[PDB]
Formats: sequence, C-alpha cells, structure tokens
Amino acid sequence: FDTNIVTLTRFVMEQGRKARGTGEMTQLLNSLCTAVKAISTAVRKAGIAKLDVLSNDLVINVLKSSFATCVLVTEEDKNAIIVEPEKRGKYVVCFDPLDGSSNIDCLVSIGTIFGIYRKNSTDEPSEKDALQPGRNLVAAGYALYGSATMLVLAMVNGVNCFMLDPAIGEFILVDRNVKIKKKGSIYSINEGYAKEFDPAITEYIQRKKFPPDNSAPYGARYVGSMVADVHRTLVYGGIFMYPANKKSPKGKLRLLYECNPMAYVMEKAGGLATTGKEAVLDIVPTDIHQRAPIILGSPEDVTELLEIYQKHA
Amino acid sequence: FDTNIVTLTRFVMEQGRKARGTGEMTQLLNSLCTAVKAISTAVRKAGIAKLDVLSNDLVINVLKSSFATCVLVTEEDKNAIIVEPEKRGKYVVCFDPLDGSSNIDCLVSIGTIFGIYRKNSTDEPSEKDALQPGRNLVAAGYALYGSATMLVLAMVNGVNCFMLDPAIGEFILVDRNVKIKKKGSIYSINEGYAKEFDPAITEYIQRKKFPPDNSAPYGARYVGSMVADVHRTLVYGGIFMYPANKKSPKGKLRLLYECNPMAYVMEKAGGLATTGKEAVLDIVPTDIHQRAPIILGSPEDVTELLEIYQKHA
Amino acid sequence: FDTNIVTLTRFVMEQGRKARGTGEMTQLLNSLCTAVKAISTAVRKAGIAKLDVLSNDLVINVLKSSFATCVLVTEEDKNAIIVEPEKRGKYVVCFDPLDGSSNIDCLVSIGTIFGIYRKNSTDEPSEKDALQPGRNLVAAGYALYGSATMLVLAMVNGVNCFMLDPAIGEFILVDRNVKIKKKGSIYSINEGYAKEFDPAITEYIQRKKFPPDNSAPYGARYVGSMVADVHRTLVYGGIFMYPANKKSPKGKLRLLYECNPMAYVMEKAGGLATTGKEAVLDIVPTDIHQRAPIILGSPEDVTELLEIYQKHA
Amino acid sequence: FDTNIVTLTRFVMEQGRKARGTGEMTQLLNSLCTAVKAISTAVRKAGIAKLDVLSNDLVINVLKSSFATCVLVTEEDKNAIIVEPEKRGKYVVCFDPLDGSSNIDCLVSIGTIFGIYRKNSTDEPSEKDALQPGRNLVAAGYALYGSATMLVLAMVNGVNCFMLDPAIGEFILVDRNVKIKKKGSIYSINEGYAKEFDPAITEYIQRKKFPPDNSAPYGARYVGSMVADVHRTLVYGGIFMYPANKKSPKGKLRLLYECNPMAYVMEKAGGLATTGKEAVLDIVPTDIHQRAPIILGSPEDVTELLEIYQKHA
Ligand SMILES: O=P(O)(O)OC[C@H]1O[C@@](CO)(OP(=O)(O)O)[C@@H](O)[C@@H]1O
Ligand SMILES: O=P(O)(O)OC[C@H]1O[C@@](CO)(OP(=O)(O)O)[C@@H](O)[C@@H]1O
Ligand SMILES: O=P(O)(O)OC[C@H]1O[C@@](CO)(OP(=O)(O)O)[C@@H](O)[C@@H]1O
Ligand SMILES: O=P(O)(O)OC[C@H]1O[C@@](CO)(OP(=O)(O)O)[C@@H](O)[C@@H]1O
Ligand SMILES: O=P(O)(O)OC[C@H]1O[C@@](CO)(OP(=O)(O)O)[C@@H](O)[C@@H]1O
Ligand SMILES: O=P(O)(O)OC[C@H]1O[C@@](CO)(OP(=O)(O)O)[C@@H](O)[C@@H]1O
Repeated sequence: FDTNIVTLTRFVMEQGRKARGTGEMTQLLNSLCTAVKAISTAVRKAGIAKLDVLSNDLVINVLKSSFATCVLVTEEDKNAIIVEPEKRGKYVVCFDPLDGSSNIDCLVSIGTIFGIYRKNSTDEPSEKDALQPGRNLVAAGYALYGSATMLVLAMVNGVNCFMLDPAIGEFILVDRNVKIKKKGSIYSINEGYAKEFDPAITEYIQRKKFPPDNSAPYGARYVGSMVADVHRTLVYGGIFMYPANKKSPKGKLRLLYECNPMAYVMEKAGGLATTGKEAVLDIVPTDIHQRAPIILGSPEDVTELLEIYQKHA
Repeated sequence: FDTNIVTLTRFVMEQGRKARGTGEMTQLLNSLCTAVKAISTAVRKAGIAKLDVLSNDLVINVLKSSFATCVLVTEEDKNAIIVEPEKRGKYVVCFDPLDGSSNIDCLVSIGTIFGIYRKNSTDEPSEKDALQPGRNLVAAGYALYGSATMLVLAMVNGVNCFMLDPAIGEFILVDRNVKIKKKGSIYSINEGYAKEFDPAITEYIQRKKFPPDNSAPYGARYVGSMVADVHRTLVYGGIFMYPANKKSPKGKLRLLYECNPMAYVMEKAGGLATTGKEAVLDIVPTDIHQRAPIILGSPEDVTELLEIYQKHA
Repeated sequence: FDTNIVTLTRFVMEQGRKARGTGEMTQLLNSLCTAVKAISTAVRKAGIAKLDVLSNDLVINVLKSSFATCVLVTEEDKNAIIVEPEKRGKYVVCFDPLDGSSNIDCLVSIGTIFGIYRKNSTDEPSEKDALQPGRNLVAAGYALYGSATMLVLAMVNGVNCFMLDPAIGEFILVDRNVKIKKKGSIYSINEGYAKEFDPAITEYIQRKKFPPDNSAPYGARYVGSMVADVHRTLVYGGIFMYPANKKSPKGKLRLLYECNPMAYVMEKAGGLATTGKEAVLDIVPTDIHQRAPIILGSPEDVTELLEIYQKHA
Repeated sequence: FDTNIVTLTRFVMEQGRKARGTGEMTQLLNSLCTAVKAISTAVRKAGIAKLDVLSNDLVINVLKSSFATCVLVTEEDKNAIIVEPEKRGKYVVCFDPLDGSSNIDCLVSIGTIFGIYRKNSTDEPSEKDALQPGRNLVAAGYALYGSATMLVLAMVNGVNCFMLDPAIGEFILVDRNVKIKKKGSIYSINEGYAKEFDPAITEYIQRKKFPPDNSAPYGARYVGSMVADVHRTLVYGGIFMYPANKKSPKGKLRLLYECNPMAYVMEKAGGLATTGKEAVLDIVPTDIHQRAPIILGSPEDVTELLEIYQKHA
C-alpha cells in the first residue's frame, strides 16, 4: 500500500540534481548499500556454520565497480587503494568495514563507518588526496547492525536516518533532519581506564556522579562499540568520550575513518566534536592511520568538559 | 564470501557506459526493480490478511521518481500517463504490472511484463511516442513471481536472467546470453478453444499429437499465465501459441505490453514471434490497447506452423 | 503484529485436545514443517546457490527425529525405512519429497506430497505396515512451492490451508474446512498422449471442447506438476486426470505417496478420486512403488466421466 | 542446505525422550519460540512500521495455547493469570516480555526473560504456585534481539545456545553445554548511581580500576539492557551487578522473571548469583512483583565481592 516509499537512492538522487552534477555519489552510495545489506545478513546468521575480512573485500569491490571512486582507505589495508583507471571517479572514501568486531560474539551492535572526500587536485590519485581536514567531507555516516539495521547519512543539507526493510532489501527514510538535544543525561566512557585519565576528564566524571548544584546525577552507558555509543548519543542526547589514556596517548580512535565521520555527523546534527584541545574536523592529518582523542556529544555537555579543560590548563 | 556479485545495476551501468550515455536507463531499471521486489514480497504473504491495483501504483510511482521517463502506458489505465516536466526523461515505458492476476488464488506463477521505447520526436510527450514498432524497443523483459523471483532482461546485446536473492534484496546474474533451442518437445495453447481455432492451428495441433513421420509426440503444457508459459518456452524450448479464436478475433493478448516485450525477448534469444500473418515486432500500432495474435517459440517449430499457414492460404 | 496468530501447531493441537489421542501427531507434522521450510528456501534461491536427494534426506532426518514414526516409504528409496527402535512412534509416513522435479529449472511450481498411516499391528515394523489402502490414512496432504508456500492438510474433519509467513517461519491458517465446487469449468490432462488415450477419456475430452448440451467449452490448464494442478482443481474446481496409456500401462502416478494423499485430500473436501474403474482409496497395495490411474476433482465432473467408463466395458 | 538440522525442538526432545517425562514441555517452549520470532521481526522493522504491550499479549496468547501452562506472571500484569481449565497443563511461566524497552529507540539490544516452574500442588492454580524459590525452576532462559537473535535455554543438564536462522524460522543449536569462565576481565555496573552505592560495591569497583595486586584494571561495559550484559557476561566472563541503592531500596531488578531466570542460567553454567547477602535462587518470594539485588558472573569474581560483603556487616 506504501506506493510512495522514499528509499535512500530516491533520496540521494533528488539531491545530486540540485548539485547539478554527474551521478557518481548516487552510484557510490548505491554500491555501498549492497555491501551494507550483505554484511547485515551475514551478521544475522553468523553462528550458524574472519568476518571483518569478507566485509572489507565486499566494500572494496562494490566501491571499485561503481566508477565513482579513485582512492579507498581501509582500516584493514596498510596503504591506500588506488582504483584502476577504467573504473575511476572523483570521490575518495575512507571506511572501517566492521567496527567493533571483537564484540561479534558477545552479540552486540556493530557497524560500518565511512567518510567520503572529493579529490580536488589535477594529479594522479594518491593517499595525499585522502589527507584532508574532516571539515572538507562531502558526505559521511555509518550503517548499524543492531536489532534493526540503520544507515545514518550526513551531507551538506543535514542528518537523515534510513532503515533496512528486510522484506524488500531497501533502506527506507524514517527520520528527516536529526538535530541533537542541547543537554543530555548520559555520559559514555570506559571507566576501567580511570587511573590513566588526565585531570580534566576525572573532574568531569566526578560531577556527573556527584552533582555540584545538588541535582540529579548522570546515567552511564558504554556499549563498547563506537557506532552503538554514538548512535545512542545522537538519538537520545548525552556525551561520549574516548579520551587519551596511557595504553593510548594519541587516543585509540582513528581519525580518517572513525573520528571524522562521526564528528561530521554530530556537528551536522548540531553537536560538538573535540579533542579537548581542538575541533576534530579541523585537524589536518599526516598519516591515513593516525588516531585522535574524541569527545563528541550534545553542545552544553561538551562545552562543560571544554571549560574543565581550561581551568586545568 | 561472494565479494564479486554481479547485480542487475552493476550489469546495466557497465553497459550504458558503452552507450556513452546519460544514466537514465540504469536509474529506470533500478526503480523498476524496487517495484518488482515489493510486488514479490506481497505475492509471498498474499493470503495472510485489489492486488494488481497496488502493483500498478507502485510501478507508476517508482517510474516517475526516476527522472528517466515521459510517457507510461499501463494495462490498467485508459490513457497514457505523461510525466510532470520536473520529473521527465527520454524513455517511454509500457507495462502490465501483474500479468495473469486472476490466477493469484490458484497459487501459480504470475509476473510483470515491460517494454521500454525512446521518445525520438522534439514535440511534447504523448501516446503517439508509445505507438512505435516493437522492433524499435531499446530494452524489454519480464519479472516472474514463481517458486523463485526472476527478472529476464533483453537489450541490444542479448538476453540475460537475474535472480532475486531474498536475503540481500538484490537481483543476481545467473544466466548470460540465453539462446533458445532450435526445436523443442512442448506445445503450449488453451485447447478448450478447439472449435474456435482456424484450419492451420488445428492442423499443427494434430501432428504434434499424431506425428506424420511415425515419431514421438509432443508433450503439452499450458500454465495459463503468459510469463510462466513463455519463460518455460525460453528455457526449455518449444512453442507457445495464443492465436485468434471467436471470443477473441484479434487475439486476446495486448500488443504494446504483452506481445512486443515477449517477442523482443524471444527473437533476441534466437526464436521467432509471429501472428501467422506477420512478425509481431514489425506491426505498427494505432491504439495503445490493441491486441494481437502471437505464436512465439523455437525457430523450427514456429516455422513449421508458418508453412501450415501457407498451404491453407 | 497480530497477537493472535493461528499456526499449524496451535490448530492441530486444538483439534487433538478435544480427542485425548495424539500430541505424537503434532510432533510429526511439526517436524514436517521444518523440512518444508528448508526446501522452500532452497527452491527460492535455487539458481543462485540433487535438490530432490537433499530434500529426501531432509524429510527422512526430520521425520526420524519426531519420535512419531516407525516406517517411511519414499519415491527415492526402493525398500521402506524402518526407523530405529530408539526413535520409534506409531505412524507410517509415505512421501514424495519433490514432486514434478524436472519442472524446477523452468521455475514452475513443485511440491511435497505426504500420506500418514497409523501402524495397526503389534509386530515389528515392516513395509506391510506401509501397505494399507488409502482409506486407512489418518492425515494426508501437500506443500506447494509456488508464488507463495502453502501447506494443505486433510484429516478426518476436512481440509485446511496454511500459508508460510516468511517473516516469522510459521504456517498460518488461511482457509478453514475447505470444500471443492460441485462442478468446475476446467479440465486438466496432457493431450500429447492423445493417441494412446483410451475411449472413455477421448469421448470425455470432446464433450469438454465441443459441448453436447450447447454450453461454453471447458478451459484447458496443465502446469505439469501434480501439486499445482491438484491445488488449482481444489480451489477453482474442474477435473484433473492422469489415466493409463501404454507407455505407462497401469498409469503413471505412484499410488502410496501421490495418488492416495491427493485422493484423501479431494474426498475430505467432497470431490472424487477414482481410477476410472474403482476408488483410489480402496485399492489394496501390493508394491510400495505400485502405480495407479487417477481422475479427481469436482463430484459432478468425475461422475460425468465415470458414466462414459460404464459405457465402454 | 544441511539435511541434519538441529532445531530447539529436536534438541529438547532428544533430552526428554531419555526421561519418560515431558513432551508437554516441548509444546511449551515451542510455543515460546513463535512469540520470540514474532517479536524479533517487529523489532527489526520497528522504525518502519506499545511494542511491549503487543509483545505481552503475544506471549500470553501463545502460552495459553500450548496446553502446558496454568499460571503466568508478567511484568505487565499485577495479578497472575490463571489459564482457563480447558487449556491447562502443569507449568508456571514467569516472563518479562521485552526487557530494557526504553532502550528500543536507540537500537540497543533488548530481550525476553522467562522462568518456568512446575506446579507442585493438587489445588486450583493460584499465584502461590508462581511463588516458588528459583531453585525449583525446571527450565529458564532468555531471547536476545541483537545483531542476531539468540535463545539461550538452561535446564538441569546445562546451558545451550540456539540462533534464529532467519531463512527458515528455526532456532539452530550453536553451542552445547556452556560453562562460563572462572574469572573475567570486565565489570558491569551503572556508576551514575556511585553516590548511593553501598561500601562493599564502592570498594570492589576501586579494586577493578586500581588493582591492589598490580595487574591490569578491568574494562568497563554497560549496555543498559539486562539481556545484553548478562549474555556478554556468560560468553566472555566478568561480573554483572545491579545492587541496591536508596532510590530503588531493595534493588531494581524484579525477582521472579529477571533475577531468577538469569540466576538459574548463570548457576547451570557454573557462575554465581547472589544479592550480596544470599543466593538469589533460595530467596522465598512474597510478592510476584517482588524486587531483589543481583550480582552474577564468574565464580572467582562473585567470590571476590562476597568477601568484601563479609567485611562490612
Ligand atoms: O552528483 P555528484 O556529481 O556525484 O555530486 C553530488 C554532490 O552533492 C552532495 C551534497 O552534499 O551530495 P548529494 O548527491 O546528496 O546532493 C555532495 O556530497 C556531492 O559531491
Ligand atoms: O575496549 P575499548 O578500549 O573501550 O574499545 C572500544 C572502542 O574500540 C572500538 C574500535 O574499533 O572497538 P573495538 O576495539 O572493540 O574493536 C570502538 O568501536 C569502541 O568505541
Ligand atoms: O544511458 P542511457 O542514456 O539512459 O542509454 C543507454 C542505452 O544503452 C542500452 C543498450 O541496449 O542499454 P544499456 O544501458 O544496458 O547499455 C539502451 O537500451 C539504452 O537506451
Ligand atoms: O484463459 P486464457 O484465455 O487461456 O488466458 C490466459 C492468458 O491470459 C492472460 C492475460 O493476462 O492471463 P489472464 O487472462 O488469466 O489474466 C495471460 O497471462 C495468459 O497467457
Ligand atoms: O509429463 P507428464 O507425463 O504430463 O507428467 C506430469 C506428472 O508427472 C510428475 C511426476 O512426479 O512430474 P515430473 O515427471 O515432471 O516429475 C507429476 O508431478 C505430474 O503431475
Ligand atoms: O538505567 P539502569 O538503572 O542502569 O537500568 C538498567 C536495567 O533496567 C532494565 C529494566 O528492565 O532496563 P530498562 O529500565 O531500560 O527497561 C534492565 O533491562 C537493565 O538491566
């Protein structure tokens, strides 16, 4: 009866028409969604019989065959992947094909994170085309393989969420223009690293548990899988932090394919994403595998931690 | 593990690149497949609770939103449907959204038949753009909702069959360049109309049952649903006939959306399609709802009936 | 989301609770449903992925694990299968695992036919337990892998249709206490064998194409798969006929697991099943793989052919 | 296509056949599987389509139709439900239909918790039949709607995991006689309530973040859904803790259908379930909706917190 179904394709296509463009993005996101549906199906009967290597080979293949990319950066590949000339296009794509895959056995939410840049140079494609600021992303998002499979997409016009209807094998648009809440009730961080944190994070944790103005204390959640913690942060409001510890002095989370996508999504939904020292999106990278500290969330909460970072400075 | 999956999109896109074109066909067939997956899902839980009217509204919508059509001809609509200017493209499409839908209750194979022309005039779109010879089709085919859902596609380069993988919601290419057999063993026709047939059909039926050279007699099958009878004829070889009776002097089957698609498919697979008087594809139409007699099948069998039509002439 | 789902299990249990007899039967049919779902899925992705052998082995394994059978007859195995003493129960199941399996490649409907007897002896299970007349059948029916999957189940109360809801893997009751039309307008027979047809048949078909009482001729329909044509005959009406010719001298369809299951379905829905001479249900079997002619369908139609048999003898 | 599928039904039946007891139990759990599949599907398309109310009604309808229950306790209904005399059997089922349902919107895992007692009386069913200590549980477990759907079922032999194969709608055995790690490296507790935590807890958490025996600190993990964290704790190891604070004075988790099902799973897999004072399984219930603290998980970890409880009393 739902004859007017807004699929992701119908959505992405109607928009690149306003860009007065060539169609490569619609083709790209199209291919990407073939990878996303196949990984979901795989995670759903994963047990009835690694997985993140299949995953990876599926995203690289659907992206080369789309004739819309030229440099592909993977979590799994040492170097950047340059698309053969016959299959080349203008977009650069950095992705993590199955984020949080250590946790596939404990059956909790995992996902694919991706960030798409445009190559702007006249030269032959290289990893340098990929070493751009995250503020330069044309589009970015993640797919979520939880109780339902969700693709959240951020572009210049906003943040939209599409859900996989498993009956038809199509992502359907279920929420338009997701704006995050100004202030939330949840803080998300691995507190098992408490001795390794700096003075400003420890002070912020302390007042969420023991509120200064004799208020109501913050709830705590940490799924242990970045996509699940950030999607909850977007839809429910709150703060999410994976700051620098001593196992990880530059942070644990990679910049081109975990911090920049999720930060692009957050800021487009009206939140902030910072390292405590600077905006994540404005960090200029040097190595495609470099890590970054990240504190992303509802504006008033991230701002709070930013001020605890200044007194301590 | 199947990282290199040839989907219909990957197939259609790689080909329009050789046409040095604009992308409207890939978009069109893409939209069409959203309609096809949704109708399949519907026929699969059709009972757990008309259907061909939903079907129709689903194909018209996915085709308008593709920005690749301008005139749409339906079995269900009196007139041709002209696409609003903002959503217009170059292709004309004639379809039957759910062929053989009287038979949905008896649970047998049904399907969607479509034929795509190109508008070649400079004028504003009209039904006249649709009144072309079937020899002028750029592409044509059918989707089959039987035990599996099959989309058979014919274009200038050949006949290819793609199957719906229901796990991923993607049509996969399972047979490349289907050529029909020279001569087959099966004849397909509704013999309950036997008193109404002409002398040449009656003579051809007679020698399939009672072979002149003391041979082995032809088997007989007639599902009663054009898509199922023609797909069997393509994949197994044989003859299929719905010739003029007295309930139907111009035949029962419509020309722009049942006879021309199936004839385009047949001739591209190397078979023949005739009315007994002329090639179906070369019939120039006058009304978008006009019917035609059709005898389509393996070459040596159709040719046989063509000669029984000449002695009788 | 229906909170009041009526599955095949809840159904059968609500008929057997008012009996104090078998919850052993619920176990058997329940097990038969797992195999039917596992075959349906395999047929639905068949081309993307011997089918009847793996189906044979699935129906035997799921049956032996019900703890409800002791003897099993299959189309594929020459001798009966006496189930292990440890896994025994009181029922004999006779099954054709994948009817019309030559018709799989052409995507025409296929199905699973099963008759279930009760072992009416104290002795050790032997194929003589399988050798009851169909009259002695406790439950019988079929599964049709069509545009939708349907399990039709005839027991002593009547016939009930169930449909596979692919979303949850359950057979849902969609038609209760089914009864066939007294008279239909379709006849189903392979007229390629017209030459070796006996004269009762030959006369009867001319009364269909050329009505004596000048009425409309019957429509012909022959899918070529027993389950598709016996199921169309049960819902629409009309006659289905596979009589004896010489190439198949005492008929083609096997008596224990194709003619008798269909004949018990037909008679518990008020239609008739004969061989032209006697009732199928009273023929006392001598080989497990013994054949028989079969004419079934609407009571006023079987009757009209039985009186042309009375005339030639 | 596996011909030797081991479903939950074939499993349970192969353990109960070597017992001469219940095939009444197979009926119950079988019915519980229909509801679990019907809820899984609803959660998987949730956003595209009160969920816990329709889930409540589904678990009650499918349960009353098993002819295996007489008393039912639900999170949603204040009084027990004494099943009709016509539909009775010997088992009491206590169930939480949709655990952590506030977490549905954020797409984090949710689940169904069920404990099953046997009515140990001759009398008329009354909620006093529901009021056994968990020690008296015959079968207990949960369903996790995660990246995959899993039914974990603990009976007297041990714990077994089953996974929903979405293709055929059956739960397939994927792990046999499960046993938890003696000691894990993760602790799970909501530290937003750190202020009102009692001192055994507060000390124990500092031994996790700051190890006395200078070892690596434990990793924190808290999904916020009981089934996700009790299931991660069973497969990985570690401790899960919901102790009493004042806002929820005698603990938050309801004893009859959340603490006791989880506690019987944990103990039949060799882990421990306590309240800090006593074992959960021996607490004699007084209200059906009575609450309790719960600390569960690896034996060497519960032990380490039980000795800090011995210290403060
Ligand atoms: O159609 P092409 O040329 O590929 O480019 C479309 C451009 O418009 C944008 C706007 O954010 O996406 P979209 O296709 O959705 O409109 C860019 O991301 C993209 O580069
Ligand atoms: O164990 P910790 O250090 O908390 O790491 C969890 C974080 O690491 C990531 C990185 O991929 O998962 P993981 O290491 O388990 O693979 C993120 O998804 C997640 O936010
Ligand atoms: O890309 P556009 O401009 O839409 O046209 C492609 C042309 O090539 C053909 C060749 O048959 O299809 P295809 O896209 O598969 O290559 C025509 O049917 C079609 O008109
Ligand atoms: O009953 P007859 O005259 O044989 O008609 C069957 C033919 O008509 C069609 C036309 O749509 O089906 P139907 O009339 O049953 O809807 C074809 O699919 C099929 O080949
Ligand atoms: O080709 P004919 O002789 O008409 O056979 C049709 C009958 O044979 C069967 C026998 O099982 O099919 P098939 O040979 O194609 O396997 C039945 O399903 C069907 O009703
Ligand atoms: O917010 P807190 O108090 O940590 O609650 C978590 C616990 O509460 C429950 C209660 O059912 O979730 P919830 O309130 O979100 O419904 C459990 O599933 C979960 O373990």
